[PDB]
Amino acid sequence: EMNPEQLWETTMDPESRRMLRVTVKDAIAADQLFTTLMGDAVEPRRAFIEENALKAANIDIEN
DNA sequence: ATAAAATCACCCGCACAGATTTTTTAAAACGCGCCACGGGATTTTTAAACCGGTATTTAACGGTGTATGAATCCCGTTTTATCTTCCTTTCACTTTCTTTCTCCAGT
Repeated sequence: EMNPEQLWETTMDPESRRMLRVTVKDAIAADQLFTTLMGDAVEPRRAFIEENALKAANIDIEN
């Protein structure tokens, strides 16, 4: 849906683009997270979705 | 360049039918041993053949009235003879990669 010049000047020009470089911090945690999210089991994924999304959003700090 | 008509891959949960894969179990087998059973040589007893005779019990024979066996006509069942096929295989050809041989401009 974008014109080529817009795409160039917004994403592909090395002088005016911003990107992210992917790095790995801890190997143990990453494997567990990948297994939980992309694995065949359903219950751990549902529990993880419920904990982070349904909860942990009603922040009771107000500061 | 305008019209007419078509086709396929993946993501997300859940329930179930079907296809491997271990795991357990009952049957078959092997080695060793002993005593239950059958062979051989005497005693004993009884099953059946044999004479009677008598008293029944069966089968062959002569009428009636059916039930069935061989023949005919079909249609689903299984065999056998008869076509096409995909993987194995090499193999001559082609292509593509690697090393070598010069040219050759520059100093």
